[PDB]
Amino acid sequence: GYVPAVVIGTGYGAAVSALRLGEAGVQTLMLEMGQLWNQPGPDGNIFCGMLNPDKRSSWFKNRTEAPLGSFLWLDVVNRNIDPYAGVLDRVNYDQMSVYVGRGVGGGSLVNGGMAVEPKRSYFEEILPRVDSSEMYDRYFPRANSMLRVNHIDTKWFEDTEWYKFARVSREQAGKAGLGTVFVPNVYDFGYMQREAAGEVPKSALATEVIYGNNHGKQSLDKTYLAAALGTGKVTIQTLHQVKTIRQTKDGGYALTVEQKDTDGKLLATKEISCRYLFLGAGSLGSTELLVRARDTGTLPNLNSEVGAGWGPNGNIMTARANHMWNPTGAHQSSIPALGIDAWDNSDSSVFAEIAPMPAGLETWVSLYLAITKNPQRGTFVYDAATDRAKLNWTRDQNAPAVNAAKALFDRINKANGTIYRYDLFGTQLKAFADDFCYHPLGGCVLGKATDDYGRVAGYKNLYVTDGSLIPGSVGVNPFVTITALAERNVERIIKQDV
Ligand SMILES: Cc1cc2nc3c(=O)[nH]c(=O)nc-3n(C[C@H](O)[C@H](O)[C@H](O)COP(=O)(O)OP(=O)(O)OC[C@H]3O[C@@H](n4cnc5c(N)ncnc54)[C@H](O)[C@@H]3O)c2cc1C
Repeated sequence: GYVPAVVIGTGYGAAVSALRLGEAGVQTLMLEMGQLWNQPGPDGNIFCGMLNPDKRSSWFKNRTEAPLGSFLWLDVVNRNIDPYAGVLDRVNYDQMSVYVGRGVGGGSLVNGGMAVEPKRSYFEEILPRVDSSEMYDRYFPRANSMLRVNHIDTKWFEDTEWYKFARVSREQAGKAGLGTVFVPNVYDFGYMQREAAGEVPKSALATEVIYGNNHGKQSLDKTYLAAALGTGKVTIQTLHQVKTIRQTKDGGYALTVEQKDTDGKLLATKEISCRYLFLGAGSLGSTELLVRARDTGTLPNLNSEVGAGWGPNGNIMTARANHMWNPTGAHQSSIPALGIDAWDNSDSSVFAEIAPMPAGLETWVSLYLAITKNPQRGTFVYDAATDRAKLNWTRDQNAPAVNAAKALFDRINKANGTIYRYDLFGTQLKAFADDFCYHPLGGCVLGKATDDYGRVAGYKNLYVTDGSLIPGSVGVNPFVTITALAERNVERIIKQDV
């Protein structure tokens, strides 16, 4: 049937948009292809942990996988599973695997909670058409508050065994003249203290994050989406995947929407129509919908920039072997708290999170997820044969990212007389994982495929809201930027268009 506004997806862009639409009195339906994660599973928990993965860990795979970096210790817990509507989806393209959340809340379900504002001078470089004063004066603060960002207590951090891994890398980086920064988070750090004291059920301190957190983490279902539902003007339908978008003959948009069960069985195909259509299906999902619509003739006026300008936020993973006298600890909080900020906007820039490892025994490994400045971009190209977008990115396009990460970590190795690990990412000697992405950015870039507020070029009342708007790189963990940009966009769209 018809609803005034439809929002596709329930990640950051979608959640912001729906809240503000509902507050404006616009009846809004959100369509989410994954589950509402609120049913206790076979262990009494909603989500599986990293040491006990089961079908809930994976979107339609037949075997669980170890978190990247952890195969040497966590392959032993891998098991065959039924293909199921689980929470984490590794999407495999030719030479890149992109990890995304599937469920009410999108990537907020599976992410590390790290809530980081980009450097203003870098924001100004990547998005020169956007007024940066309103972003920093109004929209970043708005996002910060709504997301429930909080800050770790420094004394507790310094003292606790759960962050020894972070302190070890801080000391090692310091010998190379590199400083660290605390990383704000949406995981409740007060709750985390009480986990360590045995006062509340553990989540971060029980090797949970990437398949969800049963406690502590303020994912979007608890923040923006709960508020959106609270308006009385928003509903969310789950296990509903939008497949096609067209402009109807009488105006507005019509969607074909597949309803499935958690086993992936097709239950129904529905036609849903609306006046205002907001895409929040992510960098991958929104871009796929639009290249499909262009190339199958259902939105024939979409421009040539739809699909273009994708990058992996310069994501590279690497690891160092510590000296025997610098163990990182058997007990590592699953939520990072420290990063190495070596980002000055030059081509050598690196902002690296000091990543915990889940092994639960001493390995002497320090793990890092580097964010780099690499100008290479890929393009999503629709394949009509399979009805899927393909990502034209080649592994050699990550060479500048590897080079920047390696230059930084080489400084740390030189200062400390340490070497890389070469065995964490497969049998072949490989110190730098260069074909994964947790932070997909672009495909429907702001000002290129859209106007400066995400209005899709060629169409009225058609909006993109999410990571597909960002031109490939933000220099930091991206969700705060996506959220703040979505606050800016929806406020303007409601004022001018609704
Ligand atoms: C392992 C991991 C760790 C991360 N850690 C951090 C971190 O600590 N901090 C940070 O800033 N970022 C982090 N990120 C990145 C962050 O989670 C993403 O940048 C963010 O979630 C993107 O928001 P979005 O709104 O673009 O899309 P998403 O959050 O990906 O949401 C898109 C939603 O749309 C749904 N959907 C897609 N297609 C359709 C369709 N056709 N029909 C219906 N529904 C659809 C999806 O199922 C999903 O729920 C991490 C991500 C991962 C995977």
